[PDB]
Amino acid sequence: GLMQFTLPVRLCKEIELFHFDIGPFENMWPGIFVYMVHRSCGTSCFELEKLCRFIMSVKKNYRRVPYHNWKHAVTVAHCMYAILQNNHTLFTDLERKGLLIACLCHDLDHRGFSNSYLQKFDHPLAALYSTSTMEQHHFSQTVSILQLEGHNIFSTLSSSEYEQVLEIIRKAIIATDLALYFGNRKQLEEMYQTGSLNLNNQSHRDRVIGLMMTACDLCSVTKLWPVTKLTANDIYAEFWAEGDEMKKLGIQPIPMMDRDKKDEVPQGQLGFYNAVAIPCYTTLTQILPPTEPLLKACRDNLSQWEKVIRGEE
Ligand SMILES: CC1(C)C(=O)NC(=O)c2c1ccc1nc(Cc3ccccc3)[nH]c21
Ligand SMILES: [Mg+2]
Ligand SMILES: [Zn+2]
Repeated sequence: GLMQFTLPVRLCKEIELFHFDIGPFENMWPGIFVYMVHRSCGTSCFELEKLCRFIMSVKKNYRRVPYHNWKHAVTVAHCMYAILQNNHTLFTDLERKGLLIACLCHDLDHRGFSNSYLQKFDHPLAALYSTSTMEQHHFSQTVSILQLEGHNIFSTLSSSEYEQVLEIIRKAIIATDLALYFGNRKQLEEMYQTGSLNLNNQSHRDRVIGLMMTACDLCSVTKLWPVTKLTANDIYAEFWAEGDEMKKLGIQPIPMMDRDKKDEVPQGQLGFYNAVAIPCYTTLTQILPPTEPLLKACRDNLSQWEKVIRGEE
Protein backbone atom coordinates (compact mmCIF):
# COMPACT_ATOMS: atom_id res chain seq x y z
CA GLY A 1 0.00 0.00 0.00
CA LEU A 2 2.94 2.39 0.78
CA MET A 3 4.60 1.29 -2.57
CA GLN A 4 4.28 4.12 -5.16
CA PHE A 5 5.69 3.67 -8.68
CA THR A 6 8.14 6.54 -9.49
CA LEU A 7 9.44 7.41 -12.97
CA PRO A 8 12.74 9.08 -13.89
CA VAL A 9 12.49 12.91 -13.78
CA ARG A 10 12.04 13.51 -17.57
CA LEU A 11 9.16 10.91 -17.62
CA CYS A 12 7.65 12.08 -14.25
CA LYS A 13 7.24 15.60 -15.84
CA GLU A 14 6.45 14.81 -19.54
CA ILE A 15 3.85 12.01 -18.73
CA GLU A 16 1.52 14.82 -17.41
CA LEU A 17 1.52 16.41 -20.92
CA PHE A 18 -0.87 15.31 -23.73
CA HIS A 19 1.96 14.87 -26.32
CA PHE A 20 4.01 12.42 -24.14
CA ASP A 21 5.45 9.45 -26.09
CA ILE A 22 5.76 6.26 -23.87
CA GLY A 23 9.10 5.46 -25.63
CA PRO A 24 10.65 2.30 -27.16
CA PHE A 25 11.36 0.42 -23.84
CA GLU A 26 8.46 -2.16 -23.79
CA ASN A 27 9.44 -3.29 -20.22
CA MET A 28 8.69 0.23 -18.84
CA TRP A 29 5.08 0.33 -20.24
CA PRO A 30 3.41 -1.76 -17.45
CA GLY A 31 5.00 0.55 -14.82
CA ILE A 32 3.88 3.70 -16.73
CA PHE A 33 0.27 2.37 -16.74
CA VAL A 34 0.38 1.54 -12.96
CA TYR A 35 1.93 5.01 -12.29
CA MET A 36 -1.02 6.54 -14.20
CA VAL A 37 -3.71 4.43 -12.39
CA HIS A 38 -2.18 5.35 -8.95
CA ARG A 39 -2.28 9.16 -9.69
CA SER A 40 -5.57 9.12 -11.71
CA CYS A 41 -7.59 6.74 -9.50
CA GLY A 42 -5.62 6.22 -6.23
CA THR A 43 -3.14 3.62 -4.81
CA SER A 44 -6.26 1.87 -3.24
CA CYS A 45 -8.31 1.47 -6.53
CA PHE A 46 -6.82 -1.96 -7.45
CA GLU A 47 -4.93 -4.71 -5.54
CA LEU A 48 -1.38 -4.30 -6.99
CA GLU A 49 -0.75 -8.11 -7.34
CA LYS A 50 -4.08 -8.50 -9.27
CA LEU A 51 -3.51 -5.30 -11.35
CA CYS A 52 0.01 -6.51 -12.37
CA ARG A 53 -1.39 -9.98 -13.31
CA PHE A 54 -4.24 -8.26 -15.30
CA ILE A 55 -1.78 -5.94 -17.23
CA MET A 56 0.49 -8.90 -18.19
CA SER A 57 -2.49 -11.04 -19.43
CA VAL A 58 -3.74 -8.03 -21.49
CA LYS A 59 -0.22 -7.55 -22.95
CA LYS A 60 -0.12 -11.31 -23.88
CA ASN A 61 -3.48 -10.96 -25.76
CA TYR A 62 -2.24 -8.05 -28.00
CA ARG A 63 -0.63 -9.38 -31.22
CA ARG A 64 2.65 -8.40 -32.96
CA VAL A 65 0.91 -6.24 -35.64
CA PRO A 66 2.49 -2.93 -36.81
CA TYR A 67 -0.04 -0.50 -35.22
CA HIS A 68 -2.93 -2.22 -33.30
CA ASN A 69 -0.48 -3.57 -30.66
CA TRP A 70 0.42 -3.35 -26.93
CA LYS A 71 2.13 0.09 -27.49
CA HIS A 72 -1.14 1.52 -28.97
CA ALA A 73 -3.10 0.20 -25.92
CA VAL A 74 -0.75 2.03 -23.47
CA THR A 75 -0.55 5.16 -25.70
CA VAL A 76 -4.40 5.42 -25.74
CA ALA A 77 -4.51 4.87 -21.93
CA HIS A 78 -1.93 7.68 -21.43
CA CYS A 79 -4.15 10.18 -23.42
CA MET A 80 -7.18 9.17 -21.24
CA TYR A 81 -4.92 9.72 -18.15
CA ALA A 82 -4.04 13.26 -19.41
CA ILE A 83 -7.77 14.07 -20.05
CA LEU A 84 -8.79 12.76 -16.59
CA GLN A 85 -5.94 14.63 -14.80
CA ASN A 86 -6.89 17.95 -16.57
CA ASN A 87 -10.66 17.45 -15.70
CA HIS A 88 -10.24 16.27 -12.05
CA THR A 89 -13.78 16.98 -10.68
CA LEU A 90 -15.95 16.03 -13.79
CA PHE A 91 -15.65 12.19 -13.51
CA THR A 92 -16.95 9.68 -10.91
CA ASP A 93 -14.69 7.23 -8.98
CA LEU A 94 -16.08 4.32 -11.10
CA GLU A 95 -15.42 6.28 -14.35
CA ARG A 96 -11.69 6.85 -13.61
CA LYS A 97 -11.34 3.08 -12.75
CA GLY A 98 -13.27 1.88 -15.85
CA LEU A 99 -11.83 4.23 -18.54
CA LEU A 100 -8.06 3.59 -18.00
CA ILE A 101 -8.88 -0.18 -18.14
CA ALA A 102 -11.21 0.31 -21.17
CA CYS A 103 -8.35 2.12 -23.02
CA LEU A 104 -5.75 -0.59 -22.19
CA CYS A 105 -8.23 -3.33 -23.34
CA HIS A 106 -9.94 -1.48 -26.28
CA ASP A 107 -8.07 -3.31 -29.14
CA LEU A 108 -7.41 -6.70 -27.36
CA ASP A 109 -6.57 -9.46 -29.92
CA HIS A 110 -6.68 -7.10 -32.96
CA ARG A 111 -5.39 -8.88 -36.13
CA GLY A 112 -4.59 -5.66 -38.09
CA PHE A 113 -7.75 -5.91 -40.27
CA SER A 114 -10.87 -3.63 -40.38
CA ASN A 115 -14.46 -4.77 -39.59
CA SER A 116 -15.00 -4.42 -43.40
CA TYR A 117 -12.34 -7.06 -44.24
CA LEU A 118 -13.75 -9.53 -41.60
CA GLN A 119 -17.21 -9.19 -43.30
CA LYS A 120 -15.82 -9.67 -46.87
CA PHE A 121 -13.60 -12.62 -45.77
CA ASP A 122 -16.74 -14.08 -44.02
CA HIS A 123 -14.74 -14.39 -40.74
CA PRO A 124 -16.55 -16.24 -37.88
CA LEU A 125 -16.51 -13.01 -35.73
CA ALA A 126 -18.58 -11.26 -38.50
CA ALA A 127 -21.39 -13.91 -37.97
CA LEU A 128 -21.15 -13.62 -34.14
CA TYR A 129 -21.15 -9.71 -34.21
CA SER A 130 -22.83 -8.09 -37.28
CA THR A 131 -21.80 -4.48 -36.34
CA SER A 132 -18.79 -3.08 -34.45
CA THR A 133 -17.36 -6.61 -35.13
CA MET A 134 -13.80 -6.23 -33.68
CA GLU A 135 -15.02 -3.89 -30.87
CA GLN A 136 -17.55 -6.49 -29.54
CA HIS A 137 -14.62 -9.02 -29.70
CA HIS A 138 -12.31 -6.61 -27.71
CA PHE A 139 -14.97 -6.24 -24.94
CA SER A 140 -15.50 -10.08 -24.97
CA GLN A 141 -11.69 -10.58 -24.52
CA THR A 142 -11.67 -8.00 -21.65
CA VAL A 143 -14.41 -9.93 -19.73
CA SER A 144 -12.53 -13.25 -20.40
CA ILE A 145 -9.28 -11.89 -18.85
CA LEU A 146 -11.25 -10.32 -15.91
CA GLN A 147 -12.61 -13.87 -15.19
CA LEU A 148 -9.14 -15.56 -15.16
CA GLU A 149 -8.36 -16.62 -11.53
CA GLY A 150 -6.59 -13.81 -9.57
CA HIS A 151 -7.31 -11.30 -12.45
CA ASN A 152 -10.52 -9.69 -11.07
CA ILE A 153 -9.20 -6.18 -10.32
CA PHE A 154 -12.85 -5.10 -9.52
CA SER A 155 -13.46 -7.84 -6.81
CA THR A 156 -14.01 -5.19 -3.98
CA LEU A 157 -16.87 -3.45 -5.95
CA SER A 158 -20.51 -4.31 -5.01
CA SER A 159 -22.55 -6.43 -7.46
CA SER A 160 -24.20 -3.19 -8.88
CA GLU A 161 -20.94 -1.13 -9.07
CA TYR A 162 -19.24 -4.08 -10.89
CA GLU A 163 -22.17 -4.03 -13.43
CA GLN A 164 -21.84 -0.20 -13.88
CA VAL A 165 -18.02 -0.35 -14.41
CA LEU A 166 -18.37 -3.24 -16.98
CA GLU A 167 -21.16 -1.15 -18.65
CA ILE A 168 -18.78 1.90 -18.73
CA ILE A 169 -16.06 -0.36 -20.30
CA ARG A 170 -18.44 -1.93 -22.90
CA LYS A 171 -19.78 1.47 -24.15
CA ALA A 172 -16.25 3.04 -24.09
CA ILE A 173 -14.88 0.09 -26.20
CA ILE A 174 -17.88 0.00 -28.64
CA ALA A 175 -17.38 3.81 -29.09
CA THR A 176 -13.85 3.18 -30.58
CA ASP A 177 -15.67 1.91 -33.72
CA LEU A 178 -15.04 5.00 -35.98
CA ALA A 179 -18.29 4.14 -37.94
CA LEU A 180 -20.11 5.23 -34.70
CA TYR A 181 -17.87 8.35 -34.13
CA PHE A 182 -19.51 10.52 -36.90
CA GLY A 183 -23.10 10.46 -35.54
CA ASN A 184 -21.91 10.65 -31.91
CA ARG A 185 -19.95 13.90 -32.57
CA LYS A 186 -22.77 15.45 -34.74
CA GLN A 187 -25.18 14.80 -31.80
CA LEU A 188 -22.70 16.20 -29.24
CA GLU A 189 -22.18 19.24 -31.55
CA GLU A 190 -26.01 19.94 -31.68
CA MET A 191 -26.43 19.42 -27.87
CA TYR A 192 -23.46 21.80 -27.06
CA GLN A 193 -24.56 24.58 -29.57
CA THR A 194 -28.36 24.50 -28.69
CA GLY A 195 -27.33 24.49 -24.97
CA SER A 196 -29.12 21.13 -24.22
CA LEU A 197 -25.85 19.25 -23.18
CA ASN A 198 -26.26 18.01 -19.54
CA LEU A 199 -23.46 16.01 -17.79
CA ASN A 200 -26.04 14.69 -15.20
CA ASN A 201 -27.96 13.01 -18.09
CA GLN A 202 -26.33 9.50 -18.15
CA SER A 203 -27.03 9.16 -21.96
CA HIS A 204 -25.17 12.54 -22.41
CA ARG A 205 -22.20 11.34 -20.24
CA ASP A 206 -22.15 8.16 -22.41
CA ARG A 207 -21.81 10.30 -25.60
CA VAL A 208 -19.06 12.50 -23.99
CA ILE A 209 -17.12 9.37 -22.82
CA GLY A 210 -17.45 8.02 -26.42
CA LEU A 211 -15.85 11.19 -27.87
CA MET A 212 -13.04 10.99 -25.23
CA MET A 213 -12.49 7.33 -26.40
CA THR A 214 -12.23 8.49 -30.08
CA ALA A 215 -9.88 11.35 -28.97
CA CYS A 216 -7.56 8.94 -27.04
CA ASP A 217 -7.75 6.33 -29.85
CA LEU A 218 -6.64 8.89 -32.55
CA CYS A 219 -4.07 10.61 -30.18
CA SER A 220 -1.03 9.76 -32.44
CA VAL A 221 -2.14 12.86 -34.48
CA THR A 222 -1.58 15.01 -31.28
CA LYS A 223 2.13 14.05 -30.86
CA LEU A 224 5.30 15.86 -32.03
CA TRP A 225 5.61 15.61 -35.85
CA PRO A 226 8.33 12.84 -35.87
CA VAL A 227 6.12 10.59 -33.60
CA THR A 228 2.99 11.31 -35.76
CA LYS A 229 4.83 10.75 -39.09
CA LEU A 230 6.38 7.37 -38.00
CA THR A 231 3.10 6.14 -36.37
CA ALA A 232 1.29 6.94 -39.71
CA ASN A 233 3.73 4.49 -41.44
CA ASP A 234 2.71 1.77 -38.92
CA ILE A 235 -1.06 2.16 -39.59
CA TYR A 236 -0.41 2.21 -43.41
CA ALA A 237 1.55 -1.10 -42.99
CA GLU A 238 -1.74 -2.62 -41.70
CA PHE A 239 -3.87 -0.84 -44.36
CA TRP A 240 -1.63 -2.04 -47.26
CA ALA A 241 -1.60 -5.68 -45.95
CA GLU A 242 -5.46 -5.49 -45.78
CA GLY A 243 -5.45 -4.14 -49.38
CA ASP A 244 -3.23 -7.13 -50.34
CA GLU A 245 -5.79 -9.50 -48.68
CA MET A 246 -8.69 -7.68 -50.50
CA LYS A 247 -6.85 -8.29 -53.86
CA LYS A 248 -6.49 -12.04 -52.88
CA LEU A 249 -10.35 -12.17 -52.45
CA GLY A 250 -10.65 -10.61 -55.99
CA ILE A 251 -11.66 -7.11 -54.70
CA GLN A 252 -9.78 -3.90 -55.70
CA PRO A 253 -9.29 -2.26 -52.27
CA ILE A 254 -10.00 1.50 -51.73
CA PRO A 255 -6.92 3.68 -52.63
CA MET A 256 -6.08 4.19 -48.87
CA MET A 257 -5.36 0.40 -48.60
CA ASP A 258 -3.61 0.07 -52.03
CA ARG A 259 0.23 0.00 -51.63
CA ASP A 260 0.51 0.95 -55.37
CA LYS A 261 -1.00 4.36 -54.37
CA LYS A 262 1.46 5.48 -51.57
CA ASP A 263 1.76 8.90 -53.40
CA GLU A 264 -1.91 9.58 -52.31
CA VAL A 265 -1.11 9.21 -48.51
CA PRO A 266 -0.36 12.91 -47.75
CA GLN A 267 -3.77 13.92 -49.29
CA GLY A 268 -5.44 10.99 -47.40
CA GLN A 269 -4.00 12.44 -44.13
CA LEU A 270 -5.56 15.87 -45.03
CA GLY A 271 -9.01 14.22 -45.55
CA PHE A 272 -8.59 12.27 -42.27
CA TYR A 273 -7.53 15.35 -40.21
CA ASN A 274 -10.35 17.48 -41.79
CA ALA A 275 -13.14 14.78 -41.70
CA VAL A 276 -12.21 12.97 -38.40
CA ALA A 277 -9.35 14.29 -36.19
CA ILE A 278 -9.94 18.13 -36.15
CA PRO A 279 -13.76 17.89 -35.67
CA CYS A 280 -13.15 15.31 -32.85
CA TYR A 281 -10.73 17.53 -30.83
CA THR A 282 -12.81 20.71 -31.68
CA THR A 283 -16.03 19.25 -30.11
CA LEU A 284 -13.92 17.73 -27.27
CA THR A 285 -12.32 21.19 -26.57
CA GLN A 286 -15.84 22.83 -26.50
CA ILE A 287 -17.11 20.25 -23.93
CA LEU A 288 -13.82 19.95 -21.93
CA PRO A 289 -11.82 23.20 -22.33
CA PRO A 290 -8.60 21.84 -20.67
CA THR A 291 -8.19 19.35 -23.64
CA GLU A 292 -7.31 22.32 -25.99
CA PRO A 293 -3.64 21.15 -26.34
CA LEU A 294 -4.88 18.02 -28.30
CA LEU A 295 -6.66 20.35 -30.82
CA LYS A 296 -3.57 22.65 -31.03
CA ALA A 297 -1.19 19.65 -31.63
CA CYS A 298 -3.58 18.12 -34.20
CA ARG A 299 -3.72 21.45 -36.12
CA ASP A 300 0.15 21.65 -36.05
CA ASN A 301 0.33 18.11 -37.57
CA LEU A 302 -2.28 19.02 -40.29
CA SER A 303 0.04 21.94 -41.27
CA GLN A 304 3.04 19.49 -41.35
CA TRP A 305 1.07 17.24 -43.87
CA GLU A 306 0.25 20.36 -45.97
CA LYS A 307 4.04 21.09 -46.02
CA VAL A 308 4.65 17.47 -47.23
CA ILE A 309 2.26 18.05 -50.20
CA ARG A 310 3.99 21.41 -51.03
CA GLY A 311 7.44 19.65 -51.13
CA GLU A 312 8.68 21.73 -48.10
CA GLU A 313 9.24 18.15 -46.74
C1 LIG B 1 -4.24 8.47 -35.93
C2 LIG B 1 -3.92 7.66 -37.21
C3 LIG B 1 -2.90 6.54 -36.88
C4 LIG B 1 -3.20 8.53 -38.26
O1 LIG B 1 -2.21 9.18 -37.97
N1 LIG B 1 -3.64 8.56 -39.54
C5 LIG B 1 -4.70 7.88 -39.95
O2 LIG B 1 -5.01 7.98 -41.12
C6 LIG B 1 -5.49 7.03 -39.02
C7 LIG B 1 -5.16 6.93 -37.67
C8 LIG B 1 -5.91 6.12 -36.82
C9 LIG B 1 -7.05 5.43 -37.26
C10 LIG B 1 -7.42 5.55 -38.61
N2 LIG B 1 -8.44 5.04 -39.37
C11 LIG B 1 -8.32 5.49 -40.62
C12 LIG B 1 -9.21 5.16 -41.79
C13 LIG B 1 -10.31 6.21 -42.02
C14 LIG B 1 -10.18 7.13 -43.06
C15 LIG B 1 -11.17 8.09 -43.27
C16 LIG B 1 -12.30 8.11 -42.45
C17 LIG B 1 -12.44 7.17 -41.42
C18 LIG B 1 -11.45 6.23 -41.21
N3 LIG B 1 -7.22 6.31 -40.72
C19 LIG B 1 -6.63 6.36 -39.48
MG1 LIG C 1 -10.06 -0.54 -32.45
ZN1 LIG D 1 -7.33 1.63 -31.03
